[PDB]
Amino acid sequence: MANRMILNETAWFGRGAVGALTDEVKRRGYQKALIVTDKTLVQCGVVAKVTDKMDAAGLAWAIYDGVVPNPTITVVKEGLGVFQNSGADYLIAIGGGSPQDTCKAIGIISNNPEFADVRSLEGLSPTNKPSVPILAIPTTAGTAAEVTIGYVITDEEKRRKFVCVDPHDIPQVAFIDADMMDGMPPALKAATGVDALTHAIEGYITRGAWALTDALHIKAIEIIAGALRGSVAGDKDAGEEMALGQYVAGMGFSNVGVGLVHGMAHPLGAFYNTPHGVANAILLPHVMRYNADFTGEKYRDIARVMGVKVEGMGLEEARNAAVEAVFALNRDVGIPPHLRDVGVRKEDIPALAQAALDDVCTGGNPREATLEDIVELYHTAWTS
Amino acid sequence: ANRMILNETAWFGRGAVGALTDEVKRRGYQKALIVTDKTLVQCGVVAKVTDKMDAAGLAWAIYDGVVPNPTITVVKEGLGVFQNSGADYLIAIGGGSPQDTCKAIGIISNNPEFADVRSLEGLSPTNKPSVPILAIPTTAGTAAEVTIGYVITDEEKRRKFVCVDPHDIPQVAFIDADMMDGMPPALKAATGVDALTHAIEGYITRGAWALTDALHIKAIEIIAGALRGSVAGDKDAGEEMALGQYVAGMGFSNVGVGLVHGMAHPLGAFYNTPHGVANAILLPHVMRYNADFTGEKYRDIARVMGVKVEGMGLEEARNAAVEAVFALNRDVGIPPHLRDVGVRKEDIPALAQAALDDVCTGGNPREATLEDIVELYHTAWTS
Ligand SMILES: Nc1ncnc2c1ncn2[C@@H]1O[C@H](COP(=O)(O)OP(=O)(O)OC[C@H]2O[C@@H](O)[C@H](O)[C@@H]2O)[C@@H](O)[C@H]1O
Ligand SMILES: Nc1ncnc2c1ncn2[C@@H]1O[C@H](COP(=O)(O)OP(=O)(O)OC[C@H]2O[C@@H](O)[C@H](O)[C@@H]2O)[C@@H](O)[C@H]1O
Ligand SMILES: COc1ccc(CC(N)=O)cc1OC
Ligand SMILES: COc1ccc(CC(N)=O)cc1OC
Ligand SMILES: [Fe+3]
Ligand SMILES: [Fe+3]
Repeated sequence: MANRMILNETAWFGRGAVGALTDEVKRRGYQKALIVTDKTLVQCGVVAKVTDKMDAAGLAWAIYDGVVPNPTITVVKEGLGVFQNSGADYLIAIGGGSPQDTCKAIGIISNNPEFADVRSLEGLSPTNKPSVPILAIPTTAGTAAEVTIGYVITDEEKRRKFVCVDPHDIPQVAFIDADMMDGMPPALKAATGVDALTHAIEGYITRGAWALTDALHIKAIEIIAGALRGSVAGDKDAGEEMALGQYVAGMGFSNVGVGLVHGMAHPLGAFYNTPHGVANAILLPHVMRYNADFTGEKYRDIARVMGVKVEGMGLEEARNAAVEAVFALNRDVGIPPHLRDVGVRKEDIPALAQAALDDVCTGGNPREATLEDIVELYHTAWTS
Repeated sequence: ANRMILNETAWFGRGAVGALTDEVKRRGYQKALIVTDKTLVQCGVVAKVTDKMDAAGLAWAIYDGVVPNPTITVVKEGLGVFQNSGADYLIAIGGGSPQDTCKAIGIISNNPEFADVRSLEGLSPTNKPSVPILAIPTTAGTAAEVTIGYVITDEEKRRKFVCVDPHDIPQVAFIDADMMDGMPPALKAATGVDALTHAIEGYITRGAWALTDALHIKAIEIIAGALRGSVAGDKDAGEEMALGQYVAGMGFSNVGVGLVHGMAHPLGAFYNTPHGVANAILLPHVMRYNADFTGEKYRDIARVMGVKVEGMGLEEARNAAVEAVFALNRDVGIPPHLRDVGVRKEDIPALAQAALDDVCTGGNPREATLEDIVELYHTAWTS
């Protein structure tokens, strides 16, 4: 009956926020960092924005940049290997979900060595010790990996993404700095932006929802719906709004759950390596329609903060307005409307529906999802 | 760039103290010193926690010497008990007074150079985190469980001083209306308007930004909605108040308050006035004073406080916001004038000077002069 909230003890918000990291490291007396990132962020000079400030304050660092989209067991093991031979006593996550989730796995397994197979971390990880201290710097807007107690690792052998949930993995400090995010191509702003929206909407209507998370989620929907078109077009101010809104969504959904969008999205990541945000975006409006009659008054709120005039609308009419508002936003930021558009195969749907039913996220969905329900949703989402 | 310090872990709702035994075992702590006051031992509130700790086999000693507006003496005495207790962590059970006493003890224990206590004033230059604190509020009230601030009374200099330190943040908060139900109506009323003050002052403070604005406006809405119900003794309203007071804490701790708290602290020092009653009497008068320096923010306050602001000009809505606060104060049975609770006309000059010097006053959106604070005390005083 009582509800738990895990949050960052310390976080810095706004352009220039990464400038606070050298001070926070010195006040905690940490000796050497392993920075967990990917190739693109080294090559575009984003990592250098941090390693330059660390050089100027005389703080030692090694780099692991082997992280691929939808990080694998292989990538976790390889990164853990580098951390142990680096002599580091803390971690700095620089990137979107992929590096930040890779970083959490490494930080957990280092101080809980019985999980070295990594796949045994799935579900409520029964870890005894806190993670290696993590300092988190997101470069997408965003997975909110910096504030959530969750991370998603791809099992190549079993061809599935598995969710690990553990209060021990919470970063010590987050640095939410739109300066780190500006380099996102439009399509990445669009995808990660609707991933943030999905978190906010799924979180708002999830079974575990209560007053505090409702307050956070509805605020994040308002910020994201307001700013995402601006940000994809390349507006400085909208990009900062998105940086905050994606985080506020994290503060909610981490603590209560999401639903069938994330459940149906994870198999698409496993099977095709589909960007998490694109899969969520295509699925979100179809799953909202499916969930509609099981969400009380909450679609009125979604539609209103998304710019629709809901006064004088009936409950069912407002529920349609909320779904149409999400279709419209997807059209406007250039996310295709059908799963076949991103190479999902008609024949896989049975195996996809089964993976979706078994995914941790699906138990939070407000309408109780059957195998045949998920099959029909994939089909409706696949073509017209 | 703006910083947010929050609880890493907190539990919300009736029964939330049921999670403590689990949280202590997962952190491997051996023995607690519970910091509380006599009333909370006598009303069986402390026993609700020590019973659950007995059943899980977790050791505890108790310090119950905390008085309202905790003193340097009380901090020193409590620190003495903690060192001779063999405890390795702290459990705060009470409102601001025990929770603030507990933070001082936890800080000074691991930063022994502050044993005089009064050297903690301002941004405490502490090197080491506090002794781990687990916080259980029994008032709907100070948000001591989530803020990086604590207020200690200096008897010798006759002033309350604010200590601000990220090292004092509790590890876990337990926000449990079950622990709060035993508040007499007048205590629910006072601590409830202290929460409102935090929310309103925090909303309009100089350091305010989007995230704290979002928290504060939600807390104003919850408190304005629930406080009448809670004081009358409604179970559900008491839980709403328990959440709303906390959400206010998540904001103001990180950005600041203003001239209400600045003017309230001297009234605590001079007369031992309950913090919530002083804030309540002052709040509407300081809002009127601040009105012309708060942009559009009083529209928002008035709207979430149940006023229809759509047809209203800016100045008309600013008045509606102030009248909404007067009405709520009247309704929960708070005396409406400072003279009613024994504030003396002759002290106002010394009161105004203490207010000008208080840390809280630098956050106020309108820059306050000595003469301004003098005039505010006078207008707040009249029978
Ligand atoms: N600022 C940036 N500028 C340009 N490219 C960037 C930037 N930040 C990241 N990228 C690139 O975007 C691509 C996607 O990066 P991810 O980290 O995979 O993206 P994100 O959506 O943040 O994370 C998805 C991952 O997180 C999990 O929640 C989810 O299930 C999935 O595993 C990569 O090529 C990465 O290098
Ligand atoms: N649940 C309760 N049931 C009964 N009595 C209670 C309860 N909670 C508190 N009390 C009693 O109410 C009185 C006031 O307690 P405080 O802790 O002083 O109340 P609060 O308003 O929470 O604390 C204010 C303090 O915090 C600082 O911010 C402020 O400067 C001031 O020192 C005391 O006698 C205390 O025992
Ligand atoms: C169960 O809640 C979660 C579901 C999915 C994720 C990964 C993500 N960012 O989408 C994290 C979670 O938090 C515990
Ligand atoms: C300067 O900020 C503060 C002003 C007042 C207090 C005490 C209170 N809660 O009434 C705490 C503060 O810091 C968190
Ligand atoms: Fe996601
Ligand atoms: Fe206060």
